[PDB]
Amino acid sequence: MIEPSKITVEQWLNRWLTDYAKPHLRQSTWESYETVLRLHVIPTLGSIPLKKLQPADIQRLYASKLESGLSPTRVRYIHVVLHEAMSQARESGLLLQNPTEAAKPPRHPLEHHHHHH
Repeated sequence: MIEPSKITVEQWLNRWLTDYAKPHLRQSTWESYETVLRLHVIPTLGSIPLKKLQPADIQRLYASKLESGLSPTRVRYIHVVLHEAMSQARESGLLLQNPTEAAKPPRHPLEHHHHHH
């Protein structure tokens, strides 16, 4: 038997966390960036491979969860944290392009990686 779906977003996420959640020295930031991310994107698009993840799905995530009663500003935050988190896979050479860049998301610049110890 071949185990279905071996490389997904959440597959990278849990592994990336296992490595990059180790103590580092730059800004004692909260776990908020992790919580909102995993809570929203994992049960939605996380079970999809990054090379198959469509920009439409990312757009749909923002829109459908807005319909779900999420505040525009907090969805706006989810937008950028998802962007720059996924960009780490881009710079990891496992992702050819950020699907976020081809999507139609709310306009907001990146506050950038506020990490954690």
